[PDB]
Amino acid sequence: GSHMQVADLKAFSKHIYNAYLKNFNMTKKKARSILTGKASHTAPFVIHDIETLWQAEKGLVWGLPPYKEISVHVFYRCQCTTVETVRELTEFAKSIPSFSSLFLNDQVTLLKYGVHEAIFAMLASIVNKDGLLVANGSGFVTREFLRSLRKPFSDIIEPKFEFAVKFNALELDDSDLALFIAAIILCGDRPGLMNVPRVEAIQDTILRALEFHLQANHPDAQYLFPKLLQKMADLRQLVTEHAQMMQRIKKTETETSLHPLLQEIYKDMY
Ligand SMILES: Cc1cc(SCc2sc(-c3ccc(C(F)(F)F)c(F)c3)nc2C)ccc1OCC(=O)O
Repeated sequence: GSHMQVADLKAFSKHIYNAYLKNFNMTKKKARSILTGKASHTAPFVIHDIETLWQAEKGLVWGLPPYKEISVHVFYRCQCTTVETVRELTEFAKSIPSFSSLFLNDQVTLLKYGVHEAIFAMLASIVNKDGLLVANGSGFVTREFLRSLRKPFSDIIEPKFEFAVKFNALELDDSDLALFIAAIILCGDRPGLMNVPRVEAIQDTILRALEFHLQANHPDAQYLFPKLLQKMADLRQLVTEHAQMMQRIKKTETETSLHPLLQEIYKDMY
C-alpha cells in the first residue's frame, strides 16, 4: 500500500531535519545560545536608537540603495534579510523528499506563496519580547527602536513580535521546526497548482510525521499538535495583512524601492 507506517514517518522526519540543518545558518539552537548568553562570544551589539544604528552601519559586519532616511534604510535591511532567507528556504525545499519530483511550475508556485509564512515562523527563533537578532546574530535591534520608525514602517514589524512571543511559548526546537516549515511549504492550498492531490498527499505525510514527532519529543505537552495547526492558520492571516501593508508602501512611498525578487513574489496579489 501507500500508507506509511510509524517507522517510515520517523525516517521521513530525520531526512527533513537533516535538510534543515544543511540549509539554515541560523538555527533556533544557535539563536537561543546568543539570546540567553550561553554563547562564548560577548553579547551582541545593541541597536536601540539613531546613534547605535549609525555605529552599527560603520562597525557591524553585514549593496543597499542610497540612503534617504532612517525608516527607509531599515526597510531595505528588512528586504535584504528576507532575500537571504528566501534563498535558504529554496535550498531547504529542494532537499525535502518528494519536492524536487513535483512539476517545476508547482515547485515555483509553492515557494512563491509559501516563503513569507515560513519566514515569519522562523523569525520567532531569533526574536524575544524585547527585540530580534541581526547581522547573523552579532547585532540585536530593539522592539522599541522599530516602534520609533515613522509610519507606515513602524506598523510592519510589531505584528511579527506579537506572533513570535506566543509562538515561542510553545517551546519548539529545531527538529520540530524542520517539519513545521516543510508543512508550510508543501501546502496544497496554494493558487495555480497543477497537481493538487500530489501536494496534499505530501503535506499530510509531513503533518502525520509531525504529530508522532511531537509525541516523542514533547511527551508531556497538551494539545501541541492542534495548537500548531492553528498557528499555521494564524500565519496565513499574518501574511495577508503584511502584503496589504507592503502594497500601501508601494503606492504611497514612491521613493522607496523594492527588491526585484520580492517584487515578483508580490507581483500577482494586487
Ligand atoms: C519590511 C519587511 C518586514 C518584515 S518583518 C521581519 C523582519 S524585521 C528585520 C530587520 C529589522 C531591522 C533591522 C535593522 F534595523 F537593520 F537592524 C534588520 F536588520 C532586520 N528583518 C526581518 C525579516 C519582513 C519582510 C519585510 O519586507 C520584505 C518582504 O515582505 O518580503
